[PDB]
Amino acid sequence: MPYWNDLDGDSQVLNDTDDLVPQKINAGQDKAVLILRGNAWSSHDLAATLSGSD
Amino acid sequence: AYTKISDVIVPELFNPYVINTTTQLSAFFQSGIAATDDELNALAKKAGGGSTLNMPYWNDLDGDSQVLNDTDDLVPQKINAGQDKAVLILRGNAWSSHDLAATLSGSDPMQAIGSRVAAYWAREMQKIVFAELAGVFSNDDMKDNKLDISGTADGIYSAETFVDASYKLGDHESLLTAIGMHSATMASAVKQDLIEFVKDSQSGIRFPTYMNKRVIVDDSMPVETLEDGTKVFTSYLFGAGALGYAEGQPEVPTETARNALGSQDILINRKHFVLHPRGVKFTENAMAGTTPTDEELANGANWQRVYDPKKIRIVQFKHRLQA
Amino acid sequence: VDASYKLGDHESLLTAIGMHSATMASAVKQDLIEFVKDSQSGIRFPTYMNKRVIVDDSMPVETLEDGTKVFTSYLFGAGALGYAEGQPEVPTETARNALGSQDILINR
Amino acid sequence: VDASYKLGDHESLLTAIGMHSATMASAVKQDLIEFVKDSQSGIRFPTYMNKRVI
Repeated sequence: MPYWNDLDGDSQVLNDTDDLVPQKINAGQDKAVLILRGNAWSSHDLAATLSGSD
Repeated sequence: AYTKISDVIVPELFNPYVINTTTQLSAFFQSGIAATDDELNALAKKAGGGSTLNMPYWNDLDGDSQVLNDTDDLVPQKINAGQDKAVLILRGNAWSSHDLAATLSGSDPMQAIGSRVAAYWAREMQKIVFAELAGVFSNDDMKDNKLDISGTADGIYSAETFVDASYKLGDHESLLTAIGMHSATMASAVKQDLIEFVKDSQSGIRFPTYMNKRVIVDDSMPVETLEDGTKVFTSYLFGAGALGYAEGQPEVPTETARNALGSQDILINRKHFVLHPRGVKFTENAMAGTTPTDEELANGANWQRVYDPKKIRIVQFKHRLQA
Repeated sequence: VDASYKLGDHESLLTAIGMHSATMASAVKQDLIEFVKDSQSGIRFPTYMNKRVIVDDSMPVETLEDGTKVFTSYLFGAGALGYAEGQPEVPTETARNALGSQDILINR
Repeated sequence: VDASYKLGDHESLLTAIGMHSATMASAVKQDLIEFVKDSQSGIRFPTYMNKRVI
């Protein structure tokens, strides 16, 4: 899980002494869970033919 | 390490796409001007620390046209277009993230990253102009003829005070197109009034519409607090058609550079543009710099107008909400 | 509108609304809540203001004294949250059995 | 509205509406029940709201 936070842009100014720099902002964890699911069909010929012709 | 017309950095084939994409994704437009005349593309060529430029009215007019006869010959002639001084501003930044955001967008962002930056400067223009007007037009005694209030205990902003504020220009009409709004107000409105969701034409989907005018939603509005429950809102009414702006151009529009000790790289833009109402004149006082001034300092005080009354063209009214 | 401010740094980012049936009963009882066919293609989704609403009866519910009902109705319209596919192998299998006479499908 | 939402989960499943004559008399008096040729072709059938009425 990275944060790119889209564009992010802002202003500053162009002056005699200074120069722009991008930002960083306190990168933390990221936190997620990959999950696993799946099941069967109680079907008789139920699903196949009962669902129809084709 | 990829196609990356930015990290293989073709400055051509890129920058014009950027600016154009900015113009016709952004809105406004219109409302204000789009693709201002060569005049301002000329005085936009390259100038220096102002003040700004002039920037005529447009036209010429007169009064009288005297009684031409024998003698008392013509008189070549009278004017009344002298100044309207304004600001030229300079902006820019890098891109926040690494090449992480840049090509995280994808492989060949010939369009993509361009669209990105474009939408960005769109929002920019939005904020700068909006805060600019708000900083100046309302606070002085010179503009008072363009503001209405009521706004004590009596009024809902529906169907009527909209008429008054609409006609506070008594000569000119059907010059109202855009309408500035605070969210809560349009909430009251979409409750009571008929404000209507209309895809206008071809193509694209869509915007809200009150009447005949194309409304502009904005987050930032000055909001006061008076005792007893009251909240007074601004929501400028202009849709003049228009304001104006000209770009100019800096040096080195886009520069691809990286770093070493850390893992990053940086993209940069730094464009100049010139935008302001005409409209009031920008004086020089109480400001550091330069140039530009600032956001704040571009607001807080010290502007001065000369026309006066008509062909400004903007109005505001502070109305009580729906109580 | 208050909660519509409540997005911390954000306003005018809203998208949808989570809801329970009773509230939207109050809604389409009183207010204008629009029947919108806008997005393509079909009819339709209930629309409060420029925005879809996701309605399902399964929600939380509270109970106070005086037998009164607090409702939840998440208001987010973030745009967005996210999910990435991933895949196993053997997307779909065909199989049958001996004693109990059928054939079954599985996907996972 | 109440009877309409007595199904709290499911909605936009209401299409036909059964009616007694006297009721729709009261309705066409007060309410907006509106005569609409709708499908193509043929004319026509009453309508309360998007629902066809019977």
